[PDB]
Amino acid sequence: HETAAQRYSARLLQAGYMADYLISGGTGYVPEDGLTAQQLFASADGLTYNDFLILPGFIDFIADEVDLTSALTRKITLKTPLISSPMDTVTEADMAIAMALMGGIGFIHHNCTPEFQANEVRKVKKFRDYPLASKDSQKQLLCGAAVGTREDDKYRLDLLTQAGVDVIVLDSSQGNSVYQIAMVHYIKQKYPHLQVIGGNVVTAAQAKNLIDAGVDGLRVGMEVMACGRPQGTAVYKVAEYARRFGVPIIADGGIQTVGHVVKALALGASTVMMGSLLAATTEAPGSIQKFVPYLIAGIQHGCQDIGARSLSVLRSMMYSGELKFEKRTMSAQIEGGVH
Amino acid sequence: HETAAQRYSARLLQAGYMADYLISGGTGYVPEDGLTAQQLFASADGLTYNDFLILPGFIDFIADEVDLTSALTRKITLKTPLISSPMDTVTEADMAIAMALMGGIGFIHHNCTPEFQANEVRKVKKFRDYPLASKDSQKQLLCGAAVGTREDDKYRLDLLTQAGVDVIVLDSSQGNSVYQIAMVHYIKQKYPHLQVIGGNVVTAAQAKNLIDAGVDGLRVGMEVMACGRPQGTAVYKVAEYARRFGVPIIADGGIQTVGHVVKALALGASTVMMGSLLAATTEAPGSIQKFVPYLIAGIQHGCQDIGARSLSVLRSMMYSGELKFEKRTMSAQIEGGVH
Amino acid sequence: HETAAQRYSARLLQAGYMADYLISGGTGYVPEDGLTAQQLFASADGLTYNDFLILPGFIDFIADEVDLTSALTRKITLKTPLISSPMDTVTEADMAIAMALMGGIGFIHHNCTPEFQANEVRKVKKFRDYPLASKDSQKQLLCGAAVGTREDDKYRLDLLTQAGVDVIVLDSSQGNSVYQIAMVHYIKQKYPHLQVIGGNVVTAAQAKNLIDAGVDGLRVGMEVMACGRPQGTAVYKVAEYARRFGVPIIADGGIQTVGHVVKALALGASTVMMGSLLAATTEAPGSIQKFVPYLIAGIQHGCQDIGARSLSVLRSMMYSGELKFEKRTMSAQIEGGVH
Amino acid sequence: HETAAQRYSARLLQAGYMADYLISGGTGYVPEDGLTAQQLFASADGLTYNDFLILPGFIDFIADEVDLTSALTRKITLKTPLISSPMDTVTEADMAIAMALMGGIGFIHHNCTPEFQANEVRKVKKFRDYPLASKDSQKQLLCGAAVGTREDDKYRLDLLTQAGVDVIVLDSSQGNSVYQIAMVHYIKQKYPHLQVIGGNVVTAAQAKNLIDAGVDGLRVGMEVMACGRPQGTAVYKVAEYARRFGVPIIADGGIQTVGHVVKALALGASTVMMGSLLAATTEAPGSIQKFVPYLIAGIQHGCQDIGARSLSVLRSMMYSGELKFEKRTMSAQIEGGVH
Amino acid sequence: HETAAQRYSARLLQAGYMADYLISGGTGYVPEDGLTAQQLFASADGLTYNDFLILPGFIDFIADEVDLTSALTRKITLKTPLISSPMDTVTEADMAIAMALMGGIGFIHHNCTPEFQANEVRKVKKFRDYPLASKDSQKQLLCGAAVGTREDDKYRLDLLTQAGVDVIVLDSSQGNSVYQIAMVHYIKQKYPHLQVIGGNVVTAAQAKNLIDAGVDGLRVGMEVMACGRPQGTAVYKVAEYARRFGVPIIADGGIQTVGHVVKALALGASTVMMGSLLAATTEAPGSIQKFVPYLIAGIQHGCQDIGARSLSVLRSMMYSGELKFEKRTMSAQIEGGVH
Amino acid sequence: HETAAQRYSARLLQAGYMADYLISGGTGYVPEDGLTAQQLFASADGLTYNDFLILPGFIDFIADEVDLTSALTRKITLKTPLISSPMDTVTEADMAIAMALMGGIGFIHHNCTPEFQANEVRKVKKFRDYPLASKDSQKQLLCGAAVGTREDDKYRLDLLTQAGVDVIVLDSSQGNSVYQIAMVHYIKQKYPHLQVIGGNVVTAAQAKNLIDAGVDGLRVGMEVMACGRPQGTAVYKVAEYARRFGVPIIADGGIQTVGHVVKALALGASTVMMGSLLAATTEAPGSIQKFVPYLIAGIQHGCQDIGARSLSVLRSMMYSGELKFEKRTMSAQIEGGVH
Repeated sequence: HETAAQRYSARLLQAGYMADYLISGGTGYVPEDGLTAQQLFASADGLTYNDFLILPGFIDFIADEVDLTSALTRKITLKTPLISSPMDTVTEADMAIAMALMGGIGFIHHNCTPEFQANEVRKVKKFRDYPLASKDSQKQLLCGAAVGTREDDKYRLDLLTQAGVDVIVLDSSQGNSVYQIAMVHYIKQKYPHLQVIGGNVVTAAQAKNLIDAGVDGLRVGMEVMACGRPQGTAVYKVAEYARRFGVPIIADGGIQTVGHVVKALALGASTVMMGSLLAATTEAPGSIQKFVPYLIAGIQHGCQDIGARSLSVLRSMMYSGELKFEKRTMSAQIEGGVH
Repeated sequence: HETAAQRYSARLLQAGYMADYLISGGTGYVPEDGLTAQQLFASADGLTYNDFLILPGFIDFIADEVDLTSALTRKITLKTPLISSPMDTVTEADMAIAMALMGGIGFIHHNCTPEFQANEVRKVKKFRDYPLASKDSQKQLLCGAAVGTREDDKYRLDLLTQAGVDVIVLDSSQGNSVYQIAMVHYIKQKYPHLQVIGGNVVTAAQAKNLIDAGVDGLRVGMEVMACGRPQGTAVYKVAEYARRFGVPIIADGGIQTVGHVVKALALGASTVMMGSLLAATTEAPGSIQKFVPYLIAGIQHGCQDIGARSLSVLRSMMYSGELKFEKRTMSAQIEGGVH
Repeated sequence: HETAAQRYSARLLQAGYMADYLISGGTGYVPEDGLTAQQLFASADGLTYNDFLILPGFIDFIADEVDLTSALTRKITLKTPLISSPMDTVTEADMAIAMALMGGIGFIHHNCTPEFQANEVRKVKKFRDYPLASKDSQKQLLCGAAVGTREDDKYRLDLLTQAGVDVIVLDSSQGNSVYQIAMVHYIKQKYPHLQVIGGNVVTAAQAKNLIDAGVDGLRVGMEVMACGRPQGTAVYKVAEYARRFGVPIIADGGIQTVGHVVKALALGASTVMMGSLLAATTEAPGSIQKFVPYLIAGIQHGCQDIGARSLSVLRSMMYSGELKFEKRTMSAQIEGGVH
Repeated sequence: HETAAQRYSARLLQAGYMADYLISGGTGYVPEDGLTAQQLFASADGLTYNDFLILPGFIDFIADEVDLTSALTRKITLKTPLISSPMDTVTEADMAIAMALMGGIGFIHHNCTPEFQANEVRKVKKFRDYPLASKDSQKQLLCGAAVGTREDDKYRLDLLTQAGVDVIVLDSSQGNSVYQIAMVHYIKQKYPHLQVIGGNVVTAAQAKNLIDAGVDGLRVGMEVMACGRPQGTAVYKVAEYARRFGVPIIADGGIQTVGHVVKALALGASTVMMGSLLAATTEAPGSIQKFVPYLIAGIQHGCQDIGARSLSVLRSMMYSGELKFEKRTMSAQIEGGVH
Repeated sequence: HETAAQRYSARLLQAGYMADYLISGGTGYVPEDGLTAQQLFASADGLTYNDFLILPGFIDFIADEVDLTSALTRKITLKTPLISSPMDTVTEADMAIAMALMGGIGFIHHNCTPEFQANEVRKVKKFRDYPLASKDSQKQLLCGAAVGTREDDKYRLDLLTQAGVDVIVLDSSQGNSVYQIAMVHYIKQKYPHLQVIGGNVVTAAQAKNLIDAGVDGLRVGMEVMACGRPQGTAVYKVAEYARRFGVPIIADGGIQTVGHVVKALALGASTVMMGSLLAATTEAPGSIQKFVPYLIAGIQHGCQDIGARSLSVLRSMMYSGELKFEKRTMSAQIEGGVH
Repeated sequence: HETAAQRYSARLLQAGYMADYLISGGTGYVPEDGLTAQQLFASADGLTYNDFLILPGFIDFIADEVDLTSALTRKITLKTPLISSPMDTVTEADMAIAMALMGGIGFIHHNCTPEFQANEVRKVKKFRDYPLASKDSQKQLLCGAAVGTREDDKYRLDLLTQAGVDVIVLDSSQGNSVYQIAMVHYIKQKYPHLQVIGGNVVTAAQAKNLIDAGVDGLRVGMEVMACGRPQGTAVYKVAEYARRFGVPIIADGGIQTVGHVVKALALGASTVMMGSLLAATTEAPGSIQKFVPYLIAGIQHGCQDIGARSLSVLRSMMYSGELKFEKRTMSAQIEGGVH
């Protein structure tokens, strides 16, 4: 990507404003200020999205020009980073249709008899004011489904395959298990065309065992539980590990505002799974058709303030140390407003 | 114990999925992530159970298979890590019977005349769904008693011995005293069969003076006081010291949820003393027969998410640096939910 | 400036109270205590004004003697460090007149048609019990105006120039942009007499691109948002960078009490922009004639307790390491009272 | 003082419980645990009494045996460390009498015409069930007075001297001034028998200039203010400096509970100034004859749990690194209860 | 592997020397002492083999029992970790025969015409008092060859293949190049049975680009060059990275004593390349038949003092933090003798 | 510049070896290893060229393709980074001619009468197998001269100007003085075409006062003087400061090997001043015509091992954190050979 110094110096040639080029080429000096993402997380304290800010960059573009295309899996790409969660309160076929037309995807839930989930998937597949639409090679909408890791889910998975599903999410609170790895190996052997998203993970050790099982995406996220992780740290650690293998990450939970979506995206999650913010809308079992454009314009203004032309540019600035972060103690969270 | 890498690589031989064994045997690489318990407490800030999480491991077993057996003293072992506190609001003979039948123990309180405590102990000793029962070599239920460190407690201790008590807890807010050490020396000389649990302690220096007096367990825990400690740090520091001598630790207080029971256990307590969660049940001066199965099933799901087959396996993963921890800033405690 | 040791030892000659002068001249020993401003901000945690205290110095002067003169820009200086913000709820001509008579300045807002702003500026320009008054070389009051970075603002800027405006603030939430830099270059070329204040900035990289565009002052300050900074850290970092070039800084927002005004001043802001504390007074679209003397007397008592004779002396003690700071954990913020 | 290892090992000879003496003499091995007071304050964060705990020691004595004698100045010593503050709401002659009879002292306030303060002082001076009574060489009660640092206070000081006052407190919010140093020099020249307590101070630099002026004690303590300090850090820093010169410290403010009194004493204050806890009692313009015995019994239980036989022993354990401290994060303050 | 605590506690059952097992299973306490390999290299200073010592362990076995088997590549394993370097001064066919019979391997040099190297390889391939012999599946000796990364080396590689070579080393001072990656891709495509060892590398970034090109081993090593690395740091950093992919490391250069062989092996090299210690022997263009038994017996006494039964056990103790290290300042190297 | 990841991934498209591009653009993962130049010098220890190594990169080009063009001043650029020092033992006109023909420059010494230096300058100015030749706008060779900061040097400077000198070096051991700043102001006012190189400096404060005087280059460098600096730290600190203003730096002294030239160049010196290595050659008062090509091929092989296509690309990789460094402890300096 073109760094802020390169973009500034290149556009300073557009009016009447040597040896500097011979000193260090395009790396034409910026004052050192703020932490890199590596320096922010190189400490014992686990961070949530409220504990840090992204520092503003250099703006050379209109916010409506910001590209939001992102990877869901190794083979599937969306035009918008927004996914509707596989919750029974959220995603059935009308919600999955709404999401796919907008350029996201929905994962249909599995608090269903197996034929009912297959019917809702079939209904999404058989469905010019939607430019961004999530469509397959046959121009049908993209559909996700949820599956458990019990034995009877091997039958549910066949019906979802006959319904023409594009991507499966393995639904578990702790995805790093013999049961889920046995399921990923089964799906890859029996359905070699089908994309699988692994479990829930919060550490790079969990992501390793699932990436080694041949999974294509990962879902990051985890009062009385004793296990878990702070969600900003979990998204950053799992994404930094999985990025070594070209596996995309889904940030799931801890998301309440546009600011949390821009932070999750900036930390390496390629897509964000809206859990409840969608619930309580016209489609769930406002209107999506009216509310996702609001989120999308929010993400584009966020990327514009950061000075990133694209979400892949944003993640490339984060891993290279160009994007800078600051930690907020509680009084700094209070003076912005959070609680 | 078999580490997560050893368990993963061993079970990966059960399907069709060299040189790696010659490079480093069974320790076949896990990504570095999270703090060890030594690294978590190697800082000035004292921690309570709310200030940290245990990071999830690798699951290769059913939660109902998890072994909860633990040491109360050098010679007494329970099938469940749960104890009823020696509070007058909590533990008389019917509470101690219900605890022992469930595979815990109760310590009968001493805010009563010496003959009344001896009568309640006699009642426990003389007493279908009970596989786990805490019984002595004569098949009678195990009973604990509380005793003070005044001179007249030397008479109370005789009556508790004639009633056939199995273990004594010396009940004091600051157990590191000439008065308590004189009492432990007296109990050991006069009753060489009787097991003693020392005081309250929160530092390894206090633990030394009582382990040197010949005590068989320690109780860990401590506005008008000025001195004390954060309970997560106190349990770890005293348990790491007492583990050098094979002395078990009881974690007492700061416990409110199943998550705090799993954390106290993971930090090196052998047993947890339910203080008030038992109060306001049918057995106290809900039902113990139904509530401690709920705690037990909760502890077993906690150990399953951690990837530990047993509580002694769990403590062995903690002292070896395999079990990993993350610190939570207040915002991260809030986004999980605590207050 | 004369350090506390130099002033103490000088005044100790005024009553009957060698070789120490030969040991180290006038720097005659003070105990080490507190952090320097560099040591306070040399950490990952971003601070607001609630997170720190200034430590008290040596008092050798009356508070009513403290000099409050400060720079607004490279060429404009005020007798009071206080500015009324360019908000539609705050600053029209009667507010700007009251501010200028009191020895501050007002920036008239621009949520109005270009002729209305030019009329309110003309009204300020055409207007012995005001010693402090902010006047130009023709003895007319000083007036500020706000302007955006759209193309049609090039016409508004002409009408504000015909009205005789003294300084322009470029009004943007993120001032580091091609659009704002193009505007500063336009103002400098077309109106070489006109002073310009740049945008909003919170990092030294932003301040660099605007100082390089030729700006005469900077405005520091920034839930949906994801971008931002803690205001104490932002004022310090941007002022430390701009101070290398002789460019003054305006602290804008995070200001609520006289204590926050003295802290913002002590960290390198040369002027503070009262945003809402002025709103809900007789001048806005109490009385400014009575309230800003209360602020002024409060700032003078603050500088007296700190032991600084002047605000330029105060900033010179801060950059030299003589002025000392202490960080407050939340409990210490509660010990003073803040929420 | 005899350390915990010396006390333990010596008392272990009193029942049937070489080479160790030849290895390390009287040092007997104690496990490393907790911070020293020097290590606790070796960080940027200023601490209140709520931010830390003292760790419990070894007990070999009854709490009723704990000695509370302490220095008020270089020449005056009390049998109890409690002082009534020089507030108009708190200390007139009947309050000062009750305090002196209980073994503290009262400082009479100066929101008085000079003759009225002199009359209340005269009334205290002219006044076996009080063993601890604070009396002078003529067996009259000790009385303190407050004085300001204006010119007309030189007349007030004469009347307080003719009334027979024992000790003067110079009443100012920022004691490190030419005005206060000129007053201390005047009192020492004109009344060479009279003991003076200096100002308010919170740094060792302020303490130096007043100790150099010839003051006999210091008062430590300090929303419109901007400058000040966290009270636990202020008491430790000023007491560590003043200890070098044999000057005692009064801790003033931040005191609410018996626990804050034991912490302020343990951090090196010689005396604590009860500010409002005395207000709203029968003596102020409960009963002091009943309330300060409750404070005294509380301080003695605090020292007993700490294992210190005397307040001078408590301070010697703190400066030698034997007394240990732990920092409380907010969640640990919550689990003990503070807000 | 069985840790020192597990082996000690297991063998303590073999003579007459509970609850400890319930406290932490087999991890029955060892004092903390020395750095882990991760903690040794977690610092800015790069180390040679002289700058550190391995700390001694627990001995439960005879040195003659220590297993020295190790991986050369993903598919080739030797019974001795010793290799003769591809230097013109060292390795022709009689040196390669002596090495292979002893259970090492020799790499024949390439500072000769292609037919001469092919003839020396053919001579090795056509050749019970050698138990350890390095033989292929047809019972011929194993032979290595060196090849460059020029175009004409594609012809040399064919003649070495017709001579029946088992493993190729790509000979370059800086192996991370388009030229070497193009060569590895060519060898893999044209000779899919042939094992390749990559270049020289000293950083994990170089190791990545060659492991991604499909290489089967790596060579680690690098007065007037400006590029390079300290060899102890280079062996550890590249081995920790390559261990993630099951790729073995050859340590090349800086090896002068048996102590340096045991250190290189302990830091994660699978094999060590004797460079000059073999030169000036009967085999080079002493006797290899007598000198490599001296090295082998020295490596076995080194592993015995470390307490490792095998070299794969040794590397597993290093990556798990059971093996401990200490750094040496120059005076500590002098008191052992190194110069 | 194209980073190693961008160059590797771009050339991996040139044979048959998506979604990774959507994760983070072109910055497609490299392992973390080695210090950045900022991290190397962010410690108290001052370094010379022997104390560190540059870690090797990725090679995609031939060494003979490496561009050595560099800035001498703001307006003068050489085709080779080599300068002959202004020493009487080194640089008179035949040495300055030899240097300029090779594409460096010589600075003629001034331990001679003003007319002799002017004659040697005139001789250089009046003078196709030299492609790299350093020539002016009139195709005459470039010549430097040395001048002092005494008053009579104002006459020497006129004769050097009439002789047609291109660049002046102000020759002083400590360049930060009123005498040198007065001289730079004089040269700029009287000869506005003439380029000046400032003194000697080793700190950014010295470089500031000379860069503010209007100097165009700087000379970095400084047995029993007690002032000075380690030359690696001095070159890095002065170059990092002067790079903010586009002022080139000359590394002078500490240079003995081609490895020291590549290190000085990599740390931000744009040119290196060969001091003695040139002395003892045919031109001084081997042959330059034969010895600088050797140095040039050495610098090109150094840049090739580093993976930098140009010296401006090399400095760009250094300031961006792509170029990595390791610190050699003294025994690692012995492992390579240095003494």
